[PDB]
Amino acid sequence: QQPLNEEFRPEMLQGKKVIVTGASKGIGREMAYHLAKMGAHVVVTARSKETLQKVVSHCLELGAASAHYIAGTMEDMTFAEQFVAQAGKLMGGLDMLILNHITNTSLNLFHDDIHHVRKSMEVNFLSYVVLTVAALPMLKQSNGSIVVVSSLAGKVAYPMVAAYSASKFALDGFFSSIRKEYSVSRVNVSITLCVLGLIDTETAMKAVSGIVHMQAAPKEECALEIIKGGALRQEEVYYDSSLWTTLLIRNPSRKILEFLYSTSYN
Amino acid sequence: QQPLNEEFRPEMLQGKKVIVTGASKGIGREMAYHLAKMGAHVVVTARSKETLQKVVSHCLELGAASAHYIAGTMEDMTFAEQFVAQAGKLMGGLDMLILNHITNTSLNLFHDDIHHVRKSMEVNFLSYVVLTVAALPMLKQSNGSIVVVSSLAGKVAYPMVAAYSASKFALDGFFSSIRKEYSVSRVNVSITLCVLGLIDTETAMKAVSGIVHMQAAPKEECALEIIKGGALRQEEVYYDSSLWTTLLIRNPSRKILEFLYSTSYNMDRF
Amino acid sequence: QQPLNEEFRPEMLQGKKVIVTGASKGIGREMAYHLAKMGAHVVVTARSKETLQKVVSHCLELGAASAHYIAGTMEDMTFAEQFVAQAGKLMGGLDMLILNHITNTSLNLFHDDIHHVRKSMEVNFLSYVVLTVAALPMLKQSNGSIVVVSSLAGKVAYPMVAAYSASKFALDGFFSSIRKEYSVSRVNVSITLCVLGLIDTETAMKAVSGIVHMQAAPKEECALEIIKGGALRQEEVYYDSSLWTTLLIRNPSRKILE
Amino acid sequence: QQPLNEEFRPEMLQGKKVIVTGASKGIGREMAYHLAKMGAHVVVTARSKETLQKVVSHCLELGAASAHYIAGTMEDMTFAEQFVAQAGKLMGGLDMLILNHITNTSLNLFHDDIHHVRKSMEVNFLSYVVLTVAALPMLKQSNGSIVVVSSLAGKVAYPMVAAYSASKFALDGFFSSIRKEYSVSRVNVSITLCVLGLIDTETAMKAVSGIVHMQAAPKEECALEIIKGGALRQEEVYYDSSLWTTLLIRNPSRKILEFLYS
Ligand SMILES: NC(=O)C1=CN([C@@H]2O[C@H](COP(=O)(O)OP(=O)(O)OC[C@H]3O[C@@H](n4cnc5c(N)ncnc54)[C@H](OP(=O)(O)O)[C@@H]3O)[C@@H](O)[C@H]2O)C=CC1
Ligand SMILES: NC(=O)C1=CN([C@@H]2O[C@H](COP(=O)(O)OP(=O)(O)OC[C@H]3O[C@@H](n4cnc5c(N)ncnc54)[C@H](OP(=O)(O)O)[C@@H]3O)[C@@H](O)[C@H]2O)C=CC1
Ligand SMILES: NC(=O)C1=CN([C@@H]2O[C@H](COP(=O)(O)OP(=O)(O)OC[C@H]3O[C@@H](n4cnc5c(N)ncnc54)[C@H](OP(=O)(O)O)[C@@H]3O)[C@@H](O)[C@H]2O)C=CC1
Ligand SMILES: NC(=O)C1=CN([C@@H]2O[C@H](COP(=O)(O)OP(=O)(O)OC[C@H]3O[C@@H](n4cnc5c(N)ncnc54)[C@H](OP(=O)(O)O)[C@@H]3O)[C@@H](O)[C@H]2O)C=CC1
Ligand SMILES: O=C(N1CCC(c2cnc[nH]2)CC1)N1CCCc2ccccc21
Ligand SMILES: O=C(N1CCC(c2cnc[nH]2)CC1)N1CCCc2ccccc21
Ligand SMILES: O=C(N1CCC(c2cnc[nH]2)CC1)N1CCCc2ccccc21
Ligand SMILES: O=C(N1CCC(c2cnc[nH]2)CC1)N1CCCc2ccccc21
Repeated sequence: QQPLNEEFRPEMLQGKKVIVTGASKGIGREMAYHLAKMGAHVVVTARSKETLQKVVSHCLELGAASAHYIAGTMEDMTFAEQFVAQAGKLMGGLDMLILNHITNTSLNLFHDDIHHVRKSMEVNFLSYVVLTVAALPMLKQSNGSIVVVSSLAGKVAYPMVAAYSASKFALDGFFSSIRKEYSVSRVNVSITLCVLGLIDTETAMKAVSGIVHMQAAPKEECALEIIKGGALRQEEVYYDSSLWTTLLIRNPSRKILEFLYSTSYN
Repeated sequence: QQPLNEEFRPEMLQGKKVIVTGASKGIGREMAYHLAKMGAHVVVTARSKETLQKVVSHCLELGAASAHYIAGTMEDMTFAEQFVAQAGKLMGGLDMLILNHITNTSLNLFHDDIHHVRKSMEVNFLSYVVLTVAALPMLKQSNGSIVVVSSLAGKVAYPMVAAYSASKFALDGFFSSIRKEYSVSRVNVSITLCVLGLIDTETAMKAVSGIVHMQAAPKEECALEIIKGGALRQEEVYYDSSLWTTLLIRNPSRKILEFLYSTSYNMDRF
Repeated sequence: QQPLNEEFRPEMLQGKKVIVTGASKGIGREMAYHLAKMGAHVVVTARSKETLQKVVSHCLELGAASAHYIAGTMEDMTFAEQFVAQAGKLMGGLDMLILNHITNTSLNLFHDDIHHVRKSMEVNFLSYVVLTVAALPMLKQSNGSIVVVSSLAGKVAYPMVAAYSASKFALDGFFSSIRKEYSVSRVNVSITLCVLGLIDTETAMKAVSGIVHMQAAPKEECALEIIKGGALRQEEVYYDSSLWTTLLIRNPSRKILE
Repeated sequence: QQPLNEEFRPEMLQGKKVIVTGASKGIGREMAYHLAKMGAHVVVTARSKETLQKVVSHCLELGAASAHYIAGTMEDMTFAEQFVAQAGKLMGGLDMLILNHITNTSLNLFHDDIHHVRKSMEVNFLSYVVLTVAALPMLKQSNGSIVVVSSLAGKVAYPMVAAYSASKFALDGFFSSIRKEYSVSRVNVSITLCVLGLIDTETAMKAVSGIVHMQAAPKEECALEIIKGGALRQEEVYYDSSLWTTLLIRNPSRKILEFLYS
């Protein structure tokens, strides 16, 4: 996909119909707040209505054109399928789909917890695919954008996050493949893979305390960069405190192997 | 993990107890056959007893210490877990677990077929975790190996294989992560990820279109390279018809970042 | 340095005062011609004046704002220094200094030939530094550009071209270093390093015939790319017929370290 | 080239005939002392006649098989070629040529110091090619090694060190190209390009005093690591206070293109 070769302006999100999953707290909540100041229409989701309501309250206050919430579990594919239709109904269409939610996880050595491995695949990966299917028709109509929020754990290998790593790796695998398919089918829907480092969210901070020690980037700026990358139709976003990360994490060998062997099949 | 700074010898496998999954045809059958010539104890699986039967008979003719099949679907996690116990009880241990099977896949544009995405994750990824879990106590005992058969599509993106790539990518993320865990937990179980290009299997050959077919590597040499790599406790195995593809498949950047972030944690909790 | 975040328009060169070295044949000549159709002011150089006269006369025909030549050898450091002032006098200033000349080289195993090492260093590197110094005050006034023509042999190691590789490597070491200095000194003169693969020029084609089996990119498209990089104030320009080259050539580790 | 698939042992240098340039002070002096401890024959050179004699007397005390000095400037290409001939006569051959000297450099922005650019190139790079040419016949006879001491400034770009960087970059371009040439023409002479970060030499410590810098690595260990690399026939040696710095130094892309073009 070709990104919009121009500078980001907040006016790009004005009146834009956006979905934010995992938006009751952390990066999701921060993304909804950014989209509210921009005068966008937001539909937010998580399981907890109480925390979701509070987010909506601040969204309307901040100046969202409209702000709504729908609670449910991304463990349930029916909910996922329905939420998109419901969200679409409320905004009267869809421009951007931000897939951000993840199953609750902890830094632990993997032993025998297949239930968790399965849950991670269903919530962190499978549900993103169901949400993409439900939203693709509306996105085609608006020449919209799919925004996939991933991690450095979905580009390189880390211990204590095997089930998580696997789910995030699958997002790259799937989404990077449909991006190639959208190019050939001439489907004008952009796909942004967001590769994030450690962010100062309540959840991350509690999980990493004592176990891991490294700088945690601000969630406010993290969210803006995810929205920026999405609006500019960038294939990939890299966000982290360190700057070796950013530069080293890109894979030119991968892009050759992809391109210099793309035009080698009819 | 730290590998074996020795050259491969066919006797490294003599009398070794190996499970070969998806071994009734293609690369699996070839691995079973190679292990048979090496005089290994072999247990093979697929869903089809008819085809598994032919592989077993040929394995004994080729010189295997022993050869047995157990039929079932890796769609079923109860079969997967039981299969390992039974296989290991039959051989009186396990030194090598070769995870090769996949669900039937073809080249197509993704078309809202969530079922195919879920099946790919269950058969190609989850069944692999179930097998590993089930087999680790035995592999810890013999200071054994886990061999995970992957694809170029499990490292780089390609159209027509979304569901398939997602499962292959998921194998890299999970097994590469657990490998790092085995190093800190001092678990002497090697993990090998095999990155394969186009191989001349009846399945791959029916799937692909055009002159691309003549750029396929032999299944027999491929099966041998996987065995070799696995025996030498190598982290990754690259096998392609092209030398330039094997050079582009490496990721020194990833390996550096993995080493840099290794110092960022205190393991003294688990 | 910060490059121009816009698309290349031939207009960027209209009435711009440009020096092109080694402009009698090959890529240098092709650059003189491109700047001519773009309506630039060109002052060309090489040793052969009869060949240069042809170049100047064709530059005027193509639409140059003005076209002149000053013949000499870049072996003569006095010439190099004086040529810049003379060129700058003829145009009444300088916008772009394109450094393209090289001493004649061949594909040969190294044994003994110190002469060719010293000659390559003086002509392919030392003269470039003398011309830079001499053109610096003019370029600082115009917030101009320095364009350095290098090769793959100046980024990676090849046999048969040791003396030439050494000079090209030196060019990277030199110009990349002072570029950093210009940024910290707020010197708004840009530096463009051009890394070129094999190009179908007469001289290179004879040099590699029956020695190196490789496809050659065209000199016309090559020269244009050099001008674009310079005009767009890019730090580096990569140009070769192979695309495996173009992507692997950048060095994130060097950037991190920098 | 094929590096030695061996573990470095000090015994590898016992009775070897080694040249060390820039051996009156710094890293070069430390390499002489290390080679002395290893029981090697050493021929040292730099301009400082009095200091070189003191180094030689120390080398003899440390256990060198033999130790000699030849004072002169590497600006003089005649001295460079005449130095190898004499060094060869003093030891009765040559097993390793350690090219370590540089002309004196300070951290300064570039203005119009073409004298410093030309001098840096003559001393830091040209005398190295000249020394190489003279030593090659003896090195071909012993299947010997050429050890070229470079810097991080000879791989990446830093301000204040323009003339130095170019000369260091030139060494890489030349020696790496002759390394390909020797590998194909079957010349069993190894070429080690050493890439050093900041080292605690008086010259460098004085040179960076007015700027904020990383921890300087110890000269004694650096010198030994230059010898192990050379002794082991390694193409490149990286030495720095930081592992991070050393991991970032390797260029796997160039290694690939190099292959692609061969
Ligand atoms: N924070 C960091 O350091 C990093 C974060 N990331 C990525 O950023 C994203 C957001 O992470 P972060 O902001 O830290 O996460 P948070 O834990 O702060 O928020 C997660 C959100 O997902 C919701 N959620 C949890 N379980 C479910 C479920 N079963 N169904 C639906 N919604 C659910 C939560 O609400 P509720 O519990 O109410 O359902 C919450 O709104 C993730 O994709 C993560 O992988 C990547 C790298 C680093
Ligand atoms: N051929 C190629 O070009 C490449 C192959 N690979 C990898 O090598 C492996 C084998 O590929 P290849 O030899 O080509 O494949 P084949 O199709 O020849 O073999 C697949 C095997 O898996 C078995 N199988 C199928 N479905 C199931 C199931 N539900 N449960 C258990 N076993 C099952 C099949 O037997 P049955 O139908 O009786 O169950 C058969 O033995 C895979 O991991 C593949 O991804 C990777 C890259 C390229
Ligand atoms: N062609 C290729 O494949 C590649 C070319 N390059 C670079 O492109 C540049 C030009 O190459 P190309 O156009 O191919 O070469 P050409 O030999 O065709 O042109 C070289 C030019 O330099 C002039 N020149 C030669 N010697 C001297 C001298 N002693 N003093 C002054 N001028 C001199 C020549 O004219 P005269 O004899 O009249 O003085 C001629 O104008 C060089 O920097 C080269 O490294 C880089 C990579 C590959
Ligand atoms: N120190 C550091 O941080 C780093 C050092 N290096 C490399 O290590 C090498 C030496 O470093 P270092 O030991 O720090 O430098 P020093 O200044 O301590 O030593 C340089 C040596 O060269 C000699 N020398 C100076 N001028 C001449 C000349 N005209 N002709 C012949 N010999 C001369 C000096 O002795 P005398 O003055 O008596 O002639 C001296 O022994 C160089 O290759 C340098 O690039 C690379 C990276 C970092
Ligand atoms: O994204 C994470 N995680 C994994 C899951 C947890 C989480 C992520 N978002 C909310 N919780 C903790 C941090 N990463 C990626 C960036 C830093 C990190 C360092 C060590 C281990 C894991 C991680
Ligand atoms: O691993 C594969 N596959 C994917 C699925 C098919 C398959 C894999 N195993 C048996 N059949 C064909 C080859 N790869 C690797 C090389 C050939 C190929 C060409 C296009 C897309 C993907 C792939
Ligand atoms: O730049 C060159 N050269 C070296 C000098 C010669 C030359 C350059 N310009 C005129 N003649 C031939 C090409 N290179 C770099 C690009 C390809 C190449 C392949 C094999 C040998 C040398 C070279
Ligand atoms: O080798 C150097 N230099 C350049 C020449 C000087 C020198 C080196 N050895 C003796 N003197 C000072 C430091 N280096 C290498 C270490 C890092 C560095 C960072 C910024 C500038 C220069 C340098």
